[PDB]
Amino acid sequence: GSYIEREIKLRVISPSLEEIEERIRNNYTFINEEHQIDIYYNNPIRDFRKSDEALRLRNTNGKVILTYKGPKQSKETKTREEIEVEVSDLHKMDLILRKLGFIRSFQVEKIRKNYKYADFIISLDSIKELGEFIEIEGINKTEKELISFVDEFVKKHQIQYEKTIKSYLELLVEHAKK
Amino acid sequence: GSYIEREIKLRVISPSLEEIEERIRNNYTFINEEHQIDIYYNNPIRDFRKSDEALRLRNTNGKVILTYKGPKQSKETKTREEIEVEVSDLHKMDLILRKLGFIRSFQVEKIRKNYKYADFIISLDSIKELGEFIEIEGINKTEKELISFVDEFVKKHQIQYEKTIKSYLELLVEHAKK
Ligand SMILES: [Ca+2]
Ligand SMILES: [Ca+2]
Ligand SMILES: [Ca+2]
Ligand SMILES: [Ca+2]
Repeated sequence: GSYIEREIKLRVISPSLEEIEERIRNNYTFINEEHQIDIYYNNPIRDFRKSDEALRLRNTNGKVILTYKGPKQSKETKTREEIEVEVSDLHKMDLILRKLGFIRSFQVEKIRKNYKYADFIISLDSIKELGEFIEIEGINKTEKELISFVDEFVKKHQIQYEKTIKSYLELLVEHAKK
Repeated sequence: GSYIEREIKLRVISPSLEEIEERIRNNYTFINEEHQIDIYYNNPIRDFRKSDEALRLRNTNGKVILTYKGPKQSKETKTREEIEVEVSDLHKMDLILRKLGFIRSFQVEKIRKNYKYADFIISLDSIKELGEFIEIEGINKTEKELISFVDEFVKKHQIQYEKTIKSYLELLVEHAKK
């Protein structure tokens, strides 16, 4: 019951996400907008920052999702095992995790606008306190195919960018101490 | 987001649960029958058998429930903090727990027939490998009120019984090594 999430994450340098949305509006199909508030957790005895694991409880437009992510499997894209379940109650799931000994680590909040283009999901991310990013995830795609599509995507829409395989959680920590 | 579960558990000596069901049929309202398969988990570093805690993943008529239970708060009834969430997928939740380091401990399986009588829930339990039990749980009830109702219940229906505050998990372990 596991799945490999493969995506590329771009920090947007120019233009604004609003202007990018205008550029893709006509050829990409809008899916939905998600307001996502994420709580991350650590295990006191198994520093997830050493094993490169993550446990997250997400509220996305009121839907509550518990996610495990495993260590990164690539240096060219952000590739990780991901296991997710929907749960009925966020407060109670958080209570269970804390009763089991997990400790709340950090919180990430964003507005995400999802677009679809031929088995690719393009997410325009406005991250509280971090700024503007784009993620592209592949549906039954090889790493090569994803990398090639992203190169075509940024070129077609004249986006200036920096790629990274750091998570938003990791980028948030870097940003705080600066 | 916590709740105090208070119940009394009876091991039935006589008559059979089938005969007991006949005796209560006319004055107690049938709610439903549940086929419940439970997986229990332990934390390798926090022996739940020492802290008197439990983590359980239940499949009850196909509904999947993750439950935490805290230490017993009474010697006269089985009284414990309980926190529960419904989850979308049992295999994936079990995988998440195992990825986090939890280990599957034991499994309990039963058929449970639930009846209602004036804010009391009477559960007739046929436990695989353990035998026949009755649980009575109180809705906004004091311990005194629950104890008194159970005394009236066993007397009214001529049940021979033994009370216990051991869990089914604990009773299963005792039964195995005999
Ligand atoms: Ca992502
Ligand atoms: Ca993703
Ligand atoms: Ca019980
Ligand atoms: Ca109960």
